[PDB]
Amino acid sequence: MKAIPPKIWFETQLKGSGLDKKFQIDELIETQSSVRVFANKKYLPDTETINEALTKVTAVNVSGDKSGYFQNGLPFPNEAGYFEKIPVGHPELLSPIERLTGSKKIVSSHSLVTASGGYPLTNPLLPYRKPIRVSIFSLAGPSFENNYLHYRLFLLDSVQKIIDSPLFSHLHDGLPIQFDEAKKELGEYDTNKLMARIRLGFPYLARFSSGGFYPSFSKSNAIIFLSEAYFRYQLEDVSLLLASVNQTGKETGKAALLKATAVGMGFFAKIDCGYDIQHIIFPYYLRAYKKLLSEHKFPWIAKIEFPIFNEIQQEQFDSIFEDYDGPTKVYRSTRDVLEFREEEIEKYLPAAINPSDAFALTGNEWGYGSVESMIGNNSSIRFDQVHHMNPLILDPSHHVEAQINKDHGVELT
Amino acid sequence: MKAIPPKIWFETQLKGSGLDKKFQIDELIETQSSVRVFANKKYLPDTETINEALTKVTAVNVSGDKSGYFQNGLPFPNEAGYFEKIPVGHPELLSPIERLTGSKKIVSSHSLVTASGGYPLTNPLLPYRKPIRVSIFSLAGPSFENNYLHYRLFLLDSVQKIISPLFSHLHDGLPIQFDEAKKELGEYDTNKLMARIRLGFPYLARFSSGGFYPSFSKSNAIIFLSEAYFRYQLEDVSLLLASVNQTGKETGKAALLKATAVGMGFFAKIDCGYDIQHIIFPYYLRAYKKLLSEHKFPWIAKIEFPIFNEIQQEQFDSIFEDYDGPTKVYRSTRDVLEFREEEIEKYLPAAINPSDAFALTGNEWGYGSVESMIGNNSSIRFDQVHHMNPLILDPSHHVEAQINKDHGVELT
Amino acid sequence: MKAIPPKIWFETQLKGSGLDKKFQIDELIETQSSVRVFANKKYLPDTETINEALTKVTAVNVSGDKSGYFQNGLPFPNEAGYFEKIPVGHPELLSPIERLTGSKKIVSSHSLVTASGGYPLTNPLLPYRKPIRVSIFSLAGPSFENNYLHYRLFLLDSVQKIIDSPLFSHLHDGLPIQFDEAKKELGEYDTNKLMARIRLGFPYLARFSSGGFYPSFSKSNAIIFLSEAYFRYQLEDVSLLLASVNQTGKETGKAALLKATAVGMGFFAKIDCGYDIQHIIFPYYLRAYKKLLSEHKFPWIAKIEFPIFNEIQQEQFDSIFEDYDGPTKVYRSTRDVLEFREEEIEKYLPAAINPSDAFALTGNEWGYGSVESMIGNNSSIRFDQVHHMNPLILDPSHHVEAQINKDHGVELT
Amino acid sequence: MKAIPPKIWFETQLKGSGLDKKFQIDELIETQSSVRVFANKKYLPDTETINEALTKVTAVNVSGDKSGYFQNGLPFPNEAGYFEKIPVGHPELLSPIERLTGSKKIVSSHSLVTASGGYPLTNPLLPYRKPIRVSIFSLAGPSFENNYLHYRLFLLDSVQIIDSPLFSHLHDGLPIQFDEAKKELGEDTNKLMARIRLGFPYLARFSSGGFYPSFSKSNAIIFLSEAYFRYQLEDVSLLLASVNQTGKETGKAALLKATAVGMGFFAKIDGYDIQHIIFPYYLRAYKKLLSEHKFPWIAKIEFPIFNEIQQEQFDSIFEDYDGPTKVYRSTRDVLEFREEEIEKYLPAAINPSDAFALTGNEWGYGSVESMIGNNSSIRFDQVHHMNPLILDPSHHVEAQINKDHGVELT
Ligand SMILES: Nc1ncnc2c1ncn2[C@@H]1O[C@H](COP(=O)(O)OP(=O)(O)OC[C@H]2O[C@H](O)[C@H](O)[C@@H]2O)[C@@H](O)[C@H]1O
Ligand SMILES: Nc1ncnc2c1ncn2[C@@H]1O[C@H](COP(=O)(O)OP(=O)(O)OC[C@H]2O[C@H](O)[C@H](O)[C@@H]2O)[C@@H](O)[C@H]1O
Ligand SMILES: Nc1ncnc2c1ncn2[C@@H]1O[C@H](COP(=O)(O)OP(=O)(O)OC[C@H]2O[C@H](O)[C@H](O)[C@@H]2O)[C@@H](O)[C@H]1O
Ligand SMILES: Nc1ncnc2c1ncn2[C@@H]1O[C@H](COP(=O)(O)OP(=O)(O)OC[C@H]2O[C@H](O)[C@H](O)[C@@H]2O)[C@@H](O)[C@H]1O
Repeated sequence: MKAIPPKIWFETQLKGSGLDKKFQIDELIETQSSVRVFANKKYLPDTETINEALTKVTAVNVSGDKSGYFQNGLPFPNEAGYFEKIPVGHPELLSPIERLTGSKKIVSSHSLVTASGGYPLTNPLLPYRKPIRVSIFSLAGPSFENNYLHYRLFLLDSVQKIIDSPLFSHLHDGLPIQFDEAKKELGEYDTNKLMARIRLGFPYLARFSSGGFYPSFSKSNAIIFLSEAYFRYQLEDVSLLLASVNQTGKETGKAALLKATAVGMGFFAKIDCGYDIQHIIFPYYLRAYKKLLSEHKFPWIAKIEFPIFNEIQQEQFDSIFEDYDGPTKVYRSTRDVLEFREEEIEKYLPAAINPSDAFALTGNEWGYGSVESMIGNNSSIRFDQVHHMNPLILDPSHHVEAQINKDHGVELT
Repeated sequence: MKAIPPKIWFETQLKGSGLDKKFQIDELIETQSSVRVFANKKYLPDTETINEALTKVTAVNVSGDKSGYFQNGLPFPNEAGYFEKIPVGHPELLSPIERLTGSKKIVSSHSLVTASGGYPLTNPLLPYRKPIRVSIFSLAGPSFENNYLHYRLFLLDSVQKIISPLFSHLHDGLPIQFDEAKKELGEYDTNKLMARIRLGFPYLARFSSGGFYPSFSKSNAIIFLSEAYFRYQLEDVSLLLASVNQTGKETGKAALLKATAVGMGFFAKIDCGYDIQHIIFPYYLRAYKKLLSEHKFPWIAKIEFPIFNEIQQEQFDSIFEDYDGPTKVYRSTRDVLEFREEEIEKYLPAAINPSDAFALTGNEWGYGSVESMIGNNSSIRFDQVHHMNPLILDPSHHVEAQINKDHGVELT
Repeated sequence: MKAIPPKIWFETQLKGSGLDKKFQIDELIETQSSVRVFANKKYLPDTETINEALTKVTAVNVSGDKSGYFQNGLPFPNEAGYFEKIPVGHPELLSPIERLTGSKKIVSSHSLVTASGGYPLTNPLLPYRKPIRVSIFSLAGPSFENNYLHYRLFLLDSVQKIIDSPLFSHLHDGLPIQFDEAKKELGEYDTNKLMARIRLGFPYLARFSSGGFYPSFSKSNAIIFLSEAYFRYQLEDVSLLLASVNQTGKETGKAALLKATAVGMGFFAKIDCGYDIQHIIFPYYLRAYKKLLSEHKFPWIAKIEFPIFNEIQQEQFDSIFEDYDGPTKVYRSTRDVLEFREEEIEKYLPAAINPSDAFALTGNEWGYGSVESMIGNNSSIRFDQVHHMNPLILDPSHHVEAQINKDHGVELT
Repeated sequence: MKAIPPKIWFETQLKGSGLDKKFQIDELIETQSSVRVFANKKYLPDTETINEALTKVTAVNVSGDKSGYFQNGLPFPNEAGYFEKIPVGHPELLSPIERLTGSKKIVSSHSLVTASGGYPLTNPLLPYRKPIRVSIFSLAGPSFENNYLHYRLFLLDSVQIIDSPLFSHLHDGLPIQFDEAKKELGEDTNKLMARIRLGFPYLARFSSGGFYPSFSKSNAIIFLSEAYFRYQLEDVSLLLASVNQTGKETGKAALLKATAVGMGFFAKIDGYDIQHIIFPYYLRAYKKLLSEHKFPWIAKIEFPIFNEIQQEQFDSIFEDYDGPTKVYRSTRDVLEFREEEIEKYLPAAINPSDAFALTGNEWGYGSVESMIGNNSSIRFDQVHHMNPLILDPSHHVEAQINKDHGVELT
């Protein structure tokens, strides 16, 4: 009912959750000073815009903005379209286009981890005898939960007949961006090299011009996924990721063991929060690693472990990486994000992706309702990567600036 | 080819399935504690037998035992009669007779439902905006898919001339031998107790070599003991109605019951390609009409029969044109798990899961049948499978049902 | 389009068909003197009614009065319902009720037969080297081809809810005659010991209130067949036939080999000329023989051969006659009506049923369109059993008066 | 028990059926003389080979050679593999491969029809007031009912490469080995092949020989979709040419009922319906051929379609279409026509037939062919026992199908 000051609302959640009893004063000083923000320069060109991306967010945000809390603790309004109508320059909240461009960053900390597991219902909470430290790289992947985030970059349909987003125009260079021309180019096929109709198994995913989605056995209204443009987006994300992991291992003097969590393959892969696109987009996530790991050494990333639990995903992995030559070892597992053996921790920098949200504080929801929230409950990440608790995330000396060349080489600061 | 511990195998299927994506641990605690097992005392007379019926099954069972997986993940053997030969008291698997007596239970749970549709290829899968709750009653009807389950109670032929003593009450003055059945019929095909199976004008016939074929001759044509089947259906449906009614009373709301055509699909095909649903459906329907005409179910407001087949549609209309009773009866072409927000507010949503007495609830993991569609659109694999919900094995979650001579059902 | 005198028209068809070239003058006088009319006196009480039955008929009549010719050569009118409206006492034509009472007679002759076969498309014309003589008994069975002949005696439906035929009320004594009540007595089941819903294999045969027939999966609207009434009808026809065949053997000094053709089981078993109920009535045909042959003596009937070509019929025969203990030998064959071999002709009186029409001249159609027309082409039956050619059929000394007691014993004149 | 001379056996079945009751000797002389055999010369190049395709068959064949009767009335032998081992040249029966090449013919006849409906139990048997005449074109589609007919031309699995060499043009430019084809798809469909989707599960076959649903891509079979398309283009262009020719000789344009040949019993592997996979290539063969050639004696083509997926695929594939022959779908039984249509048009219909049974096949009402066999005079017109004219070269039409898919006739 009444709005609370945001720091005080956040610390009220730390007390209620019990997380303010897990970590000692001196431990939080260590993990908090290790915070880094790797910002893609093309999208986050200076200290003001980075710090706007980190602060002009809600506190809890799920179901594609349909429910959650503002930083002052008041609930989202019941009026749909509230967040899609936010203009650039709003004083408190990122606009849609600023949520896309502000997604081109990675926040890392060498955080304390007291437990692993707990999120998927069948994955028990397993406490560590004593806390370990993992470098956690928070990466907010493409979201398809609503119609006005990355839906606007990678889908052609009867309501969104053209792609319009000049800031991401490089993603569509030489690629079709109009719905009708795309249907003719495909002909009587579902796929070509640059694009593919979406199948949910056998039926098509279609959208009425009215606006609502529906499965159909007809090609006519079947939405088309701009797969090569999505692949170009992933190459920007994974490029930044591997560069900032490699750099973290270098500064530590230990090669990384990286848990390549399936960013964006869960909640973010559900168009309208109900049509699972994961089997379509996941191969391009995997091919973005394969391309980068075959063209660069990453001498301080020793091995990349892909936690993969679904049989189709597993065989997509085995198929994409049958070829894989590169020096970094790549392999899949059914092990939890935050589970490491004591032997690997002595040998490698333990590192893991937090599949995050560019419009919520790090940790997002306070239950075990997602991977990020699980991590937010098993680690010090809400102290280390939330500006209310760690002002250093706002300090420019904790920002690394990233320039992604055309070969996808990354130069850091 | 290495065995996995059954709970761990199940959890692995759950984890990879992704069906639980919208389930909250707070809700699963609720749904799982709602689980009940209504066991016909005549066939399932103690905790041990009920719990054996719940657990000594396969994980997945395709095509009436033709293939699948055991709970340890290992495939079915490539050898015929393997399941037919299982004796009572086998350490892991129910025997054929135990599969018959073990379908005299009903497993229910007020499960979460996240989508409806999906099973028949033509039936679009449709996500709910917000997960709803439906009390889902799992009932494995008679199976004719192979010839060593319910085929042995309701059909006479030249391979099984007469061929079960715990079901002897199902044949009162009903003949027992194939040759005697042919004589009592004479030149006709039907009396008040049995009937040959018309596929149209030809009959269904069995070579003494096994294997079925159409025939205009009456000498190999099989004979269906329709009265024993009707009595069996009265035992299922009265247990069903009593379970639904008692469930309504406990939540203090009358039920909207989806009366799924249990046993009218995969379970109604003999030898791959001989559908007999047009002959058995009326006795399924008349079971309801008798019980609804002789009893008040004050906590069942209405029973909607989803019916997609013209013959079934006409058989329903003709059977219930008499119908007067208080609980309303009608038919639709609506998906079993599709309910309107208005009906959820007014009624306990209820639906039958047409299940399998030899597989874990949900059975197959695709969308290849009504049960597995339900197993993917709901939390039923968390609520009605002992690996995830040990409450189902707990005698405080069992209701013992005694079905009397007037078919009244006394509960616990 | 101009009327011809009936005897002249009949002779034009005899010449047109080649029938006038087949028999010698003196042979035809012998065959013509043998004509007999066995008339059930309960229905045909005097010479005048018997002669009206024989003469007040069409020339050819098929499809339940839809097609054919009058005896003056004109085509039937287009008025649907013309024959249904014919009153008792019309100058030239039997009324529907007189057509029922009129089929309680049998017209026989010891006729010449020049060939067997020719009718069913699979049954080849087989000439005899020399013409033989067969005693041919013309018997018009129940017809269901339209709604206003025997349909009025044995069927209950939504438009014909009660059977109102006082002349046939002994057939229905103590039996149900009202549709609604009958559905109630049948109840859940399809078959009484007195009635049965009609099934065309799996579906029901039903009739709308608006008059039309249709197959249905519902038992509401399903027409009900009064099987016990029809059985009592068959006992009248069959005891008149055996009595008259028996008497014919007696006057010949030889015992009959009777070809018991399946009268009423072809064209006449098709309700509306489209819905075959042959499989329902045939058992009552066979049971009439089995009853009568078991309870009465026929010392001039050596054996009875049932030509039966349909597999169900065959199995109905075998099942109905397994129990048969009576003195006269009964069996089935697939041999043509008129086909006898030399030794049978010498040992026995060859006898055969002509399944006739009570409202056409004997022979009926002139092609090979039916059992009757086949006989009509292979034999002298059109010279012998048609009054234009043989006025003796009109002479009361050629009429035999048959009385049928309660026991179904028959006294003749 | 004891063999019967085949002509005698067939007449026995006919006489007991009752189906000829409204047929007149005079009419049968006409229907029988209308018989024609349109043979693709590429597969049936002479009178001898055509007459062998017509006569060296079983009488009735149930469930893909599982049960039936030979033309002498004896049952099938209780020996699995009997029919797969029939050799080329056997004295009485076609080998599997001759069963494939023997499918490339169409037997037509302007037959009497006394009723429509009956086959699907749900479909009412409705007698015509008077018998009509319908030019019925018997065409046997690909059979996938067992593994040794057309399964060998179009599927790849773990239990075998395609082996059949007179159908090599169907594969000219397409791959021929299961393992290597698994690697092309990599991560399920390309321009020439596709895995079979039952939904999210694939259809798999393990080496033991059975079929089973699977989420794994390792025993999942694979469909030479482009090979099948080229096969359908041979069938449909023969079908359209012969229908067009029959119109031209009657002086009437055809109303063709384009029955969903091969999409029912013939689409079931092992109960594993693949109809949703193959039906679009059947439809696309009509669309291609009708857009690129003229059939001045085909007025319109009514596709009877009863399944929601088929209907949506039809609407989608023919949305584009603007050829001059009208195309539309219906839910009307094959043999059901209106008075006005019979008068205006040449009624015409595909009988989805069997290449290894006498036309009509089973004698119940358990399929479209056997429904047609009971509702028409097709058993008198298109079976050599009753109509020796079907064996006469003057009733055979030689079809030559060029590479543009135009068809020259005789
Ligand atoms: N314990 C686990 N260990 C490793 N991987 C896992 C685990 N559990 C699930 N996964 C895999 O990790 C995949 C991704 O899990 P998701 O949490 O849905 O991430 P998103 O990027 O799609 O959605 C981001 C939003 O959800 C949150 O609210 C954020 O704050 C955002 O609002 C899962 O599908 C599994 O494949
Ligand atoms: N979406 C639907 N909603 C309601 N009813 C439906 C629906 N789809 C079909 N039906 C009707 O519901 C009827 C029954 O559907 P079936 O799945 O064959 O149930 P069974 O009792 O015969 O076989 C149970 C076995 O199959 C499974 O593997 C189980 O695990 C068992 O192994 C259908 O015929 C339709 O009339
Ligand atoms: N060659 C044969 N030999 C013996 N029986 C035969 C033969 N051919 C057929 N049948 C059997 O004989 C059965 C009856 O033959 P039907 O000709 O239909 O007589 P109806 O009594 O029903 O119709 C009488 C009307 O047809 C005429 O126009 C009359 O004049 C009437 O108008 C057939 O079904 C066969 O089982
Ligand atoms: N009344 C109908 N009218 C039009 N189409 C229909 C109708 N009924 C079903 N269909 C549609 O048309 C398809 C029915 O075709 P099918 O009879 O299964 O023929 P096949 O080519 O698959 O197999 C032929 C074999 O079965 C026989 O024994 C033959 O002798 C062969 O042995 C259905 O799938 C419907 O879409």
